[PDB]
Amino acid sequence: RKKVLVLGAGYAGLQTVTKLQKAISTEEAEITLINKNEYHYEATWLHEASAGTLNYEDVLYPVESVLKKDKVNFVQAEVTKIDRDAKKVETNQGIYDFDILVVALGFVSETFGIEGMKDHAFQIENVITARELSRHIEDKFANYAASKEKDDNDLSILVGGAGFTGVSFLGELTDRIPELCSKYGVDQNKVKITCVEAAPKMLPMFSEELVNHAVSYLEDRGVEFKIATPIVACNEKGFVVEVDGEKQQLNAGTSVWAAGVRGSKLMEESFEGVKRGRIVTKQDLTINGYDNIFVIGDCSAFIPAGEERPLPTTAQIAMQQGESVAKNIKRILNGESTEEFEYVDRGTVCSLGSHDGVGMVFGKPIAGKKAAFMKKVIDTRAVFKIGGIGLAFKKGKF
Ligand SMILES: Cc1cc2nc3c(=O)[nH]c(=O)nc-3n(C[C@H](O)[C@H](O)[C@H](O)COP(=O)(O)OP(=O)(O)OC[C@H]3O[C@@H](n4cnc5c(N)ncnc54)[C@H](O)[C@@H]3O)c2cc1C
Repeated sequence: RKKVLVLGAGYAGLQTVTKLQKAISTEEAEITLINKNEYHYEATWLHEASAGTLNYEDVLYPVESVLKKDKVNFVQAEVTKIDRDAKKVETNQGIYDFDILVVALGFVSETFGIEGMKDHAFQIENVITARELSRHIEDKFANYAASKEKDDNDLSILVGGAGFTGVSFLGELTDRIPELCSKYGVDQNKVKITCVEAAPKMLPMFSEELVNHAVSYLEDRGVEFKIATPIVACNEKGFVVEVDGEKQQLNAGTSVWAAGVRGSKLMEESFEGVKRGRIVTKQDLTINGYDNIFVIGDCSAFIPAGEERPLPTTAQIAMQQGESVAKNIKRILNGESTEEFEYVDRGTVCSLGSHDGVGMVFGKPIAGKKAAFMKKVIDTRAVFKIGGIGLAFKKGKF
């Protein structure tokens, strides 16, 4: 009975387990799933939980509810060390041995060595960061309303990055901010929402026509964009940016970083050839020198056969990688060879509030209500693909 140890119960990790548990026999292998929290959270919905347009409990479900418990041991613990050669994983709740390992430990914020960006800004990482940020935003409207002398800077919000995560967040803020203005007695004209992006283009994965749609939607709803503008620091007051190479202080009571992510810090400590918590895997999703270790999700850099650059970090690729790993573990267990991973680009949608969005679905571009609808299908399909129709019914977007 070989030991299959899965690290992380995210999109990649939990998908590997819920597929594998259907395939193997109790005599074939023993599965162990280690996760920090008792729940699985929908990281792709953290823009809503962070803005406060959704209750945090709606973006998560208990891990054990989708497990076949005669085949999987759920361990709630934090992975502290991974010994690739000794075949051991240390946690705050004990050491666990392995025959096969699946590293699916996800991502964390990456601030590109920008001084004060982790300390003085709120990140978009998990349910705990989301809860802290939505409460902070509302507390700023509440404290503003409470003060006799009103500082309109308490209501100024800075968002670092105009990519997928940045735009999704701005979209939720445009639904939330009017509601808080009305509740706390504030005029919307006093609220300032500024998106700063160092790159020369916003949402670089989409057409100019789709980006023009996103920009017009957010600009009409009070967002100002400062693109191709580097963020050289973050302090108590807000961000320090360069404009024509001249440092300028931008003030804001809330500074949110959404411009970069990296794989788990455990990656550099545990494996060789790691660049910002990502490891370039072999085509079957194993790592160089270890036919018994798989690294998937945001901890991986899968370069497709014909190409040179790795595919981007997404929950879509993560889930597809987990389905691959589950089949290849069964093949390994039965003395068979592994098959290569082939990513199927079904397209995606960046939300723009509750009733809008920009995306590519079936290879054709989509916007507005059709995008909002398809975003609910993609989000509900991801609950379905891990836990089935009942969980999709209970926790989906329909
Ligand atoms: C707001 C937002 C919107 C996004 N929208 C999209 C979208 O529309 N489509 C899309 O495809 N992608 C989207 N993404 C990207 C997507 O969320 C990630 O690529 C995805 O989360 C990667 O899944 P994963 O399994 O690798 O990691 P994760 O989702 O990060 O899960 C890792 C799990 O491991 C646990 N863990 C981490 N470290 C430890 C440790 N040391 N010990 C134990 N447990 C640990 C975590 O608690 C978590 O349960 C978005 C991301 C964000 C933040």
